[PDB]
Amino acid sequence: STGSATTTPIDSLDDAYITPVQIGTPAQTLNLDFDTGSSDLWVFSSETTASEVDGQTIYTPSKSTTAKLLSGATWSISYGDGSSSSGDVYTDTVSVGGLTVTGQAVESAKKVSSSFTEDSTIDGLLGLAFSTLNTVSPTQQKTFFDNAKASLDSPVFTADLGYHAPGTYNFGFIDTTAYTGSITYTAVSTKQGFWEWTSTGYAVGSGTFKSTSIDGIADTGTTLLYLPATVVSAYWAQVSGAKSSSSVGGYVFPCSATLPSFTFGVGSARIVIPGDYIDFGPISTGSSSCFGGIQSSAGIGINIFGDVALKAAFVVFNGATTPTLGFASK
Ligand SMILES: Fc1ccc(-c2cn3ccnc3nn2)cc1F
Ligand SMILES: Fc1ccc(-c2cn3ccnc3nn2)cc1F
Repeated sequence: STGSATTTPIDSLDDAYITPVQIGTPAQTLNLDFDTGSSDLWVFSSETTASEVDGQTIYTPSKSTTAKLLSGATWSISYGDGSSSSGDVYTDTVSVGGLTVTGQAVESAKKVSSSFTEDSTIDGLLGLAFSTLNTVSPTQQKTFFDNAKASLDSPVFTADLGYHAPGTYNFGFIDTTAYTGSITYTAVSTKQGFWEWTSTGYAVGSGTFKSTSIDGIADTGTTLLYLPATVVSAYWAQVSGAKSSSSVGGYVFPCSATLPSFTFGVGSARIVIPGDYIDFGPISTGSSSCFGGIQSSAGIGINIFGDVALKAAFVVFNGATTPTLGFASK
């Protein structure tokens, strides 16, 4: 089997991406944030604290004939950006782009943090990291991908995020028309439950490539590119007037700037992030100071190849017995 779903930026700056997901019988379609950095499928629901729902589409398990309460199961997750949610668990039929899993744990939110409430466009998350991170207690649950894997034509999914445009998540097959050149595969460590790999270095603009190991995770659920402070300082040094702002919370640059590209290494291959990909617009409405899409990972504790990096590539999440990552230009 296979699945293919379009993923769509939630706004004009690609601050996140949503992908429609069918849950229950009859189908309840919710727009979920596909997150290779977490491992919980959770949704706004009829159980969510009413004051914490503001525009989101909710899952109502009582209206699904295939929904079943997973007795005694609860979940609670906190994300790196400070956001959180918690609730109870159902199993139900979940379909993504034609690919169907029965008995998928659908984690129903009873509580969500303000950032989720204030995001009317995101109805929940669909985690695509390794199931070892799943927070359901007392019985850990499998991700959508884990459940689907055996049935897929190939135990893979691919992320093809668009720049200011829709893209695609595929399950079970590699669309050889969706990238240029070849896919370069690189080793993955699952020891922290992430799609963790080691980049072979970087370049700023037309600069020389710096060969250096950068361990990090491929995370569709993180918007920006977070890299070591050395690397990040070298990037923003090439932008006149760019500086790190403690008050804003990262590197900002004059909105009048033309940003240089940023290249990262995958083995001997190179993915080039165009400068435009690195502009996340005014820090506040009307400001001439813009927020940078490359930021320091110092204080996060891990380097994160988020959407800014991933959207420059066709990315293969190979869930074979020994997982790997593949990157191609496109
Ligand atoms: F510079 C940034 C711009 C947008 C986001 C951002 C992250 N999100 C996660 C779900 N919805 C989100 N919306 N926005 C983060 C940045 F650090
Ligand atoms: F602004 C931030 C953006 C991302 C993370 C963050 C940490 N993570 C650990 C594994 N997955 C993660 N995803 N995200 C933290 C931030 F403070």
